[PDB]
Amino acid sequence: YNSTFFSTFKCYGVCATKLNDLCFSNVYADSFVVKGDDVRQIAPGQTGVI
Amino acid sequence: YNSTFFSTFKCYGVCATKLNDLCFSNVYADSFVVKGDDVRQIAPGQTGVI
Ligand SMILES: CCCCC/C=C\C/C=C\CCCCCCCC(=O)O
Ligand SMILES: CCCCC/C=C\C/C=C\CCCCCCCC(=O)O
Ligand SMILES: *[C@@H]1O[C@H](CO)[C@@H](O)[C@H](O)[C@H]1NC(C)=O
Ligand SMILES: *[C@@H]1O[C@H](CO)[C@@H](O)[C@H](O)[C@H]1NC(C)=O
Repeated sequence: YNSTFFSTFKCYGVCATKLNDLCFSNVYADSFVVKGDDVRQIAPGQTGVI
Repeated sequence: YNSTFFSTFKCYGVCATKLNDLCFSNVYADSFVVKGDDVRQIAPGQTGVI
């Protein structure tokens, strides 16, 4: 909360206000770099080049 | 996919992933120019000058 600030943060299947009260089973992190217009394509139902 | 890139692309009444599987009846294209803050008003159920 003092260092890193996110322009997009969106959660699917779970309320964002309850992430502090849960425990998670199989956690994986995928990393990549896109341009600014292509961030809207990282979503469950989407079309486009990405 | 090599030339034109869209800042917004949103579809209503259909999932975007199925546009390659369908065939469309009465296609019309409406063209105009707005400013950056007025793009959010091209949606059903909006208020604003546009
Ligand atoms: C020029 C008129 C085309 C009429 C097509 C009619 C129905 C098909 C609907 C949508 C597909 C074409 C729209 C462009 C979508 C760009 C997708 C992308 O690149 O991210
Ligand atoms: C200080 C006045 C308080 C008014 C609140 C009273 C009722 C609320 C109903 C509508 C408020 C709309 C606020 C302006 C919206 C601008 C719409 C636009 O142009 O895109
Ligand atoms: C948060 O960042 C500032 C930046 O210098 C730092 O001084 C502060 O100690 C940090 N907070 C904590 C709890 O470490
Ligand atoms: C896409 O655009 C580039 C731009 O130089 C071009 O070289 C390439 O041939 C285009 N793709 C196709 C399939 O024509």
